[PDB]
Amino acid sequence: MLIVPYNLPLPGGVVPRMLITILGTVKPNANRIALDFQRGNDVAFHFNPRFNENNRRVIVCNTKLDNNWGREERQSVFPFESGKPFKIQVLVEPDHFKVAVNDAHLLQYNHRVKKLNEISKLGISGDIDLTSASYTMI
Ligand SMILES: CO[C@@H]1O[C@H](CO)[C@H](O)[C@H](OC(=O)c2ccc(C)cc2)[C@@H]1OC(=O)c1ccc(F)cc1[N+](=O)[O-]
Ligand SMILES: [Cl-]
Repeated sequence: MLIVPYNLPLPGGVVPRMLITILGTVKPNANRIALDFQRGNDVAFHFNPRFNENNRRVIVCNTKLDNNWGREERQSVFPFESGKPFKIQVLVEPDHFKVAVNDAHLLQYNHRVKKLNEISKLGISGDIDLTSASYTMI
């Protein structure tokens, strides 16, 4: 297993048609997972499955600019289960990140950070065993 938190460099940033694939297994009794697409210290796209927010499961997405979190986007569809292997695919498209989990479309997140070619790292953290993190141009 990869060491978590894990930093995957994204050389020259992201671009439409870049597909990022994360394979891992949720820990038993997980509380949270995060994918952070970073532009330096800014987080262009935070994808945050929360396993227990007031005894509900939700995905929170947001952007962090100059150390401040913005307006959350929430998705109640929650495909992750404690103990189970998952695949997250993040396809960069011209206006959004498009996320599929286990081959099913989950959500899209509109680009708030405009300089896609400066979003040069993906941080992967939280309550998983991380199997692999990779990208390809489709
Ligand atoms: C106001 O709270 C923040 O909201 C931000 C989004 O607007 C971020 O999600 C930030 O997340 C982390 O800092 C974070 C996320 C994942 C990891 C592995 C490490 C760090 C933080 O969330 C929690 O503290 C939070 C609040 C209530 C919750 F039930 C669950 C969470 N949470 O998952 O962090
Ligand atoms: Cl920008």
